[PDB]
Amino acid sequence: LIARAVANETGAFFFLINGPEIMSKLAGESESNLRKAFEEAEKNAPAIIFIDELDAIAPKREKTHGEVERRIVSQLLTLMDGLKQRAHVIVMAATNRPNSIDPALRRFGRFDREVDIGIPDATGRLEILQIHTKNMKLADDVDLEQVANETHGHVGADLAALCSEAALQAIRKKMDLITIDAEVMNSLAVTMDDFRWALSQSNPSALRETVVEVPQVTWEDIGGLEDVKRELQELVQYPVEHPDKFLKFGMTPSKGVLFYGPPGCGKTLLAKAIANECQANFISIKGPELLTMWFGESEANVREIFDKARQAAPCVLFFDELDSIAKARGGNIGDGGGAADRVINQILTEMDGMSTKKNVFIIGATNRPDIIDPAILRPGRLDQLIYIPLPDEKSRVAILKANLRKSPVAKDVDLEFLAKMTNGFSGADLTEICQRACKLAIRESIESEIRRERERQTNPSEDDPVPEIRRDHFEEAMRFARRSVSDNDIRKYEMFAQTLQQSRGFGSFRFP
Amino acid sequence: RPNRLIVDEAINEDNSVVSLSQPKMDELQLFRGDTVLLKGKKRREAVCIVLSDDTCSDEKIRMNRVVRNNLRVRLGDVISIQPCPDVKYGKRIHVLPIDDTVEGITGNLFEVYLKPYFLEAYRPIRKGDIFLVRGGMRAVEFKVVETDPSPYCIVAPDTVIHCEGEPIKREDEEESLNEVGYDDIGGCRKQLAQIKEMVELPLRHPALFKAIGVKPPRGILLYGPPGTGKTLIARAVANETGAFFFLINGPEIMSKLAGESESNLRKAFEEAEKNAPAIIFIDELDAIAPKREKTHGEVERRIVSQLLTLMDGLKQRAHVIVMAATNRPNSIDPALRRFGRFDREVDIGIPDATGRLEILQIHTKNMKLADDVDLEQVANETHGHVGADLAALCSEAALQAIRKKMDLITIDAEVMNSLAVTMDDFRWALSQSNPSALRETVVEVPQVTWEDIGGLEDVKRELQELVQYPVEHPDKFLKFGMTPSKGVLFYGPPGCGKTLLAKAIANECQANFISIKGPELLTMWFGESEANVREIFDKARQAAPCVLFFDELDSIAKARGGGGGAADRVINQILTEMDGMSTKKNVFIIGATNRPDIIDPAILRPGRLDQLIYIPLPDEKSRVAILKANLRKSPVAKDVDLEFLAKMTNGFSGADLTEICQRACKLAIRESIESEIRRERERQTNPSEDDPVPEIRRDHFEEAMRFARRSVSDNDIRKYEMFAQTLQQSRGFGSFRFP
Repeated sequence: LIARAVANETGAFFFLINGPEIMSKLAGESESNLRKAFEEAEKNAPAIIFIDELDAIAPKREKTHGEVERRIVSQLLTLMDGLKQRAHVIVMAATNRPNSIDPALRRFGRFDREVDIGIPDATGRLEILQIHTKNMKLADDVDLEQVANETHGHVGADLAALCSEAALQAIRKKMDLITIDAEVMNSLAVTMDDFRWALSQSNPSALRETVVEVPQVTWEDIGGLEDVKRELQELVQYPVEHPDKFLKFGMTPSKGVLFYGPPGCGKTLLAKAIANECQANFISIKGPELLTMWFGESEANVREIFDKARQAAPCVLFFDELDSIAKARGGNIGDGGGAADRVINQILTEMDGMSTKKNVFIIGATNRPDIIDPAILRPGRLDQLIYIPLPDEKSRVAILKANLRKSPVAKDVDLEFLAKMTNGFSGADLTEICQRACKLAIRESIESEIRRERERQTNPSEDDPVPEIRRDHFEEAMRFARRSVSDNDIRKYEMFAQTLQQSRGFGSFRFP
Repeated sequence: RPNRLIVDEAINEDNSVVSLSQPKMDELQLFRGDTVLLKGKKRREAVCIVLSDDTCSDEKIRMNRVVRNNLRVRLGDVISIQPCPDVKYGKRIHVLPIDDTVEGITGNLFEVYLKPYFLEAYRPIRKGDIFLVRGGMRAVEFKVVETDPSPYCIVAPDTVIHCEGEPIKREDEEESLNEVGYDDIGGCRKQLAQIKEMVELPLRHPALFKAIGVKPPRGILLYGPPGTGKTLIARAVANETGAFFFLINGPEIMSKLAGESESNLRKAFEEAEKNAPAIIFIDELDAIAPKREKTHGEVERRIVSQLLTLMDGLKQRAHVIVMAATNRPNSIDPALRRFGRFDREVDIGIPDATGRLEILQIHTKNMKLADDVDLEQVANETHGHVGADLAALCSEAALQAIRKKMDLITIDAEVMNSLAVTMDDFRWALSQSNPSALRETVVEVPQVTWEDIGGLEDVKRELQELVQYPVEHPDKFLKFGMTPSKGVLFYGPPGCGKTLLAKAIANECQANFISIKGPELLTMWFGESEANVREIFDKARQAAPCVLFFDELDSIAKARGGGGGAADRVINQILTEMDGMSTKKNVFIIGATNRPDIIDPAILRPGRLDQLIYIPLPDEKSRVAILKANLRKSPVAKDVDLEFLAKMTNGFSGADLTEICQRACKLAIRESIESEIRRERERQTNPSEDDPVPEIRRDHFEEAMRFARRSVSDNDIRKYEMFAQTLQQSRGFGSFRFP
């Protein structure tokens, strides 16, 4: 669609080469078809030759077993090289991944410009839904924003299928009741019922794909930590907002930072917030992914990750648990080996090879800064160490408000008081309290609905019993509230930070 | 016009019964037994008895395939329903067999087929109607070429029921009942409904879809173990929708010479194009287009590319749906699963006990089974049987009966009808079964209920809140803006009903239940096949709503010692799959572990098995319920006081109570066998009855309690209680009151 739209809007002649179609033809006929396509593009220049499923024609040389396949790949390379004489003919080609095709095609003069379409974000999904529902008559009930937010893992073909499924659900509903009359279609409409049913029946095709998008988190979602906000700004926003200042003062922007602190205190929230403030893409590498690379010895994939971060820049590449592999080896005492491991070694290799001009910022997070490999805290690496402590009262209030944003909460509740009485609670604990309150409210609502329906059953002869989460709901939820971070863990983190700070003497330094 | 009604699938198998929804006969003013002359296409009339039912929709009329065919209508069509009081009885009806259906049956065809039909059953018969009599083990079609009070008559004992020989030739516009239909398919009612909803609109209303201008389903990939009748499903869908059916056989295509295979594929797609709307079924798709790695020759890749090209070119073909059969989604080239290709998918899977019973009824439909057989018992005992396996089992039972008859003794139909299969034959066939899907993962709604495990009311409430509420009240969760919990972790002494609890909660929500035992996790760990975890979750995703149960999450931790950390490859993959699990899908993860201490902490984080539920040893009421459930299928003397037995079994796990019940049952069996041996020995020594032990007596339970052991020591209970108390003590802040 992108290639055809570009050709149509620029007025260029569009020629489509389907890889499977080329490979379907007998030996020699594939070469003839490729040559004829390129000749036709030459004749109608300016032209765009779009090769769909390029990996079908020219996969990795290992995947090309037959001699005719290699001959076809060589013919494609020859045509790409001969483009030099072919006046203003551009060849676009679709592929699943850059490594899916023969590397010889990615050389200069051949497919050298590359664009990663990737997966649409919530805004992108909303745009796609609006495009595919343009003709569709939709009831005022449907808000495509909610569908876009809920359609994670969809690519656009998935969204088109979802819209078609909703339309067909509506048509099925209105078909048994009733060449076909367009008045029925105008009357026909789709509601959130149809769209939610389609969402339930939809099978996203890009759930495994890495998410690369600007996070919707903001500094308000995590109050307090103003000093951490300032440090993150200086380390991410300034190099991208004011490269001129860094050039003038001749400083190299820091490549990354390492968050350390109690679990579930908002390190991920902080990384997403700083990515959002700079409107930079955010890539999250969770601890399970690092452990998957370590167990499977797939540390090569680390390179791919960084490529992704390089491809979508400026970026905040976030490693949720850098100590995950260290813990998996024992961590506190570990095995007989040292702190170095294959996956973290590859991370260091990629960080060293990162061009600072690309504005890709690495943020590591760890609840065990002691067991992190020291080689990653060196200059030119995650040199800065930032302590993310347990949220303070203002931070707790902000976290509670952020959690209770999609939940209708009675004005009677004093979130300020609740935050006041939750000293020592991590953000995870506050989220647990809010979820418990929502659980109690939902249970009360369902029980009241059951009682009402039973009353109707016993008496054939309506308002929401509980439309909001009430003061009593939170009071009950606080009974199950627990502090996941004990005072001993806080002491450990405070001792680590104090050890780091004590070495920072020489503060009584003054020029003469 | 009230007479307009939509044809629908029948429940009752009678060929002259049309069911109607309860609020509709009154509107049309019927009498639950009145003769109604339904009108269909081609100016076809069929007179039938109108029954009543609840499941039927107000505007829907349930019709069996025979009445549908003689009315020249299909499911979803519109027919005119109106009473036919002028249905007076008749004197002579000239029925005649169809040539095809009696091609090899010799006999009277009356007192065997036409007599049991119409006997004590006043079936209204219209001239030209074709009715099916399923007797012996054939299904004979009989066409009424003449009735004395034409066109409609009622068969009565005072009727000639005249018939002759010379079977007539089936006319062009007659769809032989031997053709596959939805009634010929069992064990995939859910998947069959999915496929029907997918393909009915594009096929039943092609031009309406074209003017519609919305994307139709192009490729439907039915996977599941072989023998589940996927070809049967496709053929039935094509027949019931009137769509042209073209069968492409993978091996047949690959057998042809290079180029001839391409020509065959192209010609198949062209033929489907011509006779649109059409269904192209590609049986054994993996044969044509396996994983590219499996494909070696140039011709193989060329034929795969040709198939992809045809699938992509479907866009210009008039309402042609391509269905393909495969063992697993990964068995075929990934390029086939792209959009514009086999993007729609259905997992037929192995049938469940209900599905197995449906299949057995379908395959024994013609069989003149003895009254002794209860197909429910066979369906319950045929675990691991695909539809093909059950067909083979029914065939083997019939062959056993035929062999016995031949030993007692082109063939007379009377003895064939007399020939009856008994539960002895079915059990013999079950012994010589060799099911083909014993190792396939079982995905079904468990039959366990909360009654099988009494007590644990708080655990019942938690499980309900965590599983039933999100699937039964999504609106509430949306309103309150809560994300349903992804899963829970049961912990407690072994054999205390954790599996029972998971199965019970799955049953209450009528959700599929997938059990992953500790040996499976250890197999993935030892073989380093943790990738299989993904497949498991995929399966669970395919069967949503589902309760994915991990019986021993600590199995790998135990296998490692219970020097490294708690992380391991298999549990790491479980974490990865759980994180990538969309909460919109109602897949609920339940983990069970006798050793919560050695469980990887990463699994207990929010967004994972965050809730920890302690399943203690059964209390007295739970013990009574466990004893009752264990002995449900065992004849137990009324003298036994299960309440007293539960009272005296404090500290016993559910496994211990099951052991006691099994010990008593085995003692009773031993006593029965010894008494029978003694009785036959006496008969031999004194040739010269009643069951010596018809039930498990109280003495048997008293003897069994001698060997009764407490599998869970007080120290283990202390450990679990200490764990629970450590969890609880952290949950302070109870004295929190808003100002």
